[PDB]
Amino acid sequence: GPTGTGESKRPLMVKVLDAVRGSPAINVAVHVFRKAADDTWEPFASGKTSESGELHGLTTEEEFVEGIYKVEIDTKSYWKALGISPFHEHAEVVFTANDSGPRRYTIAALLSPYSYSTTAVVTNPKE
Amino acid sequence: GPTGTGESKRPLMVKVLDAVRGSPAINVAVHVFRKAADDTWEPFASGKTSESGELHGLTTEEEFVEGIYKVEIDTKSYWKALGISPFHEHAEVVFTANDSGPRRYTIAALLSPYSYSTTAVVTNPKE
Amino acid sequence: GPTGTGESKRPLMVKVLDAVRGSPAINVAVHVFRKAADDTWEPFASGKTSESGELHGLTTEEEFVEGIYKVEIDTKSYWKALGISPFHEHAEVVFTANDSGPRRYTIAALLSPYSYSTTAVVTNPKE
Amino acid sequence: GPTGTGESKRPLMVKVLDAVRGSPAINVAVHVFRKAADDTWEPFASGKTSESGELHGLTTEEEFVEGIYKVEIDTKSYWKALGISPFHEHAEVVFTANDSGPRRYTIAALLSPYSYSTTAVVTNPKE
Repeated sequence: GPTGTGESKRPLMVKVLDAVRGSPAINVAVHVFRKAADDTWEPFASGKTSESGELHGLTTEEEFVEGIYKVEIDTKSYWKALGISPFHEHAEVVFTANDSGPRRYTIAALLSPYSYSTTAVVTNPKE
Repeated sequence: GPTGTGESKRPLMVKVLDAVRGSPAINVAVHVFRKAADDTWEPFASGKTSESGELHGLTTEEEFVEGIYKVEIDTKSYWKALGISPFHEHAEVVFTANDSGPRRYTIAALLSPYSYSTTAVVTNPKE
Repeated sequence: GPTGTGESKRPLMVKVLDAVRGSPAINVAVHVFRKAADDTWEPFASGKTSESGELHGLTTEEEFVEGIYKVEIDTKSYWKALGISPFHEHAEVVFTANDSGPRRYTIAALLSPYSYSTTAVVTNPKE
Repeated sequence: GPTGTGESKRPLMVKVLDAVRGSPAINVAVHVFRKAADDTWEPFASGKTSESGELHGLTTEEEFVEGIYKVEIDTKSYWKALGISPFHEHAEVVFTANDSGPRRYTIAALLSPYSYSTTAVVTNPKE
């Protein structure tokens, strides 16, 4: 599908939710990293959540090879805008990708000033 | 052993945390019922959490027999008393207790106005 | 839209997820109740989760009046099929509806043998 | 007061629960780092949880100065050792500690192979 970047099949979607207001968390920054050979974190994709609190088309399946990826969520800047003070600096989700072939990754995240949970729903797409 | 009622070997404790403030949820009313033989819920025990967000002494080893129980946590009153309007009326935890001998049950509850999780920790008595 | 039942605008959707396998919880029973005048629970809508773990079209906006609704999730039968033993009998979500006009209700639920969280994302639909 | 290192007034405790078995997660390795002045993570403290799923004595009041800290919890090794293959490599909790005087921090973590939540409980010292 899309070359280099884009979403050739949409292999990764990040969905953020606000548990204090019961609404989707809009305009949250999401930075995604891939571990490099030197073993440090190399910038991979990034964006802000839409009106539905989702972020997709961060990457493409040709570009999304097996490796170790890190999803960072600027949760702190998010609360600061609502006048609340958070405890965390941000949230990270570190996972190895496509241990045995690609599939979709939906990284979910539920946020509160002092807590956040994160879940992954890995699904084998079809036609 | 502790007769009548009380907290014999502490077979049942409830613990509530506030995810918005990062503290124990205090003064949360908790009502516990046991499933009667006529499929109705009979009031079993009740209480309010301490400064620590804990509640022990709801029942006793002798009294805590096999059955189906429901811990109802009054999360609404709690949030309302803070100036927030939660989504849920309350949070229930229904389970079969002691089907294979007396166990000790720690019902943990983490609260957000629009979301809540409950985890159960079951342990074997030893002294 | 649809008369009586159906989904005139799709005011309530239940989404269930499996946190042990990282997959949507398929074929889970969901029974929804409305408190009646006598104050007991009157059967309102029901169904089983689709392949995506979602359930919608349970009700219609003309039928979904303000009231107290209860979403019961047969989580126990769900684990029993996977060979695991759960702690809970089921999960309930009790909430008052449309305090000030309708909007969509997505009741979410994340399940584990011994824990489950539930969140509501209430959104004002548009055109 | 407790010099060198230890657990002065217990300014930092980590607690891990297993959502699959309903017990405390035991033998979970935990590494704690402090953000160095050169933006790097310096190893601050480390440990493994007890039968109770707890870890105290990681640091001390004197040593636990203002700064940015990251509690890394090795959730992978834990699940792998059970015959499961988790989704995350580990779980991190990054936060600014003691920006307004010494507080006591209870980092709580609830684990599922495909999901995890972390709640923070901050309290004021009193004796």
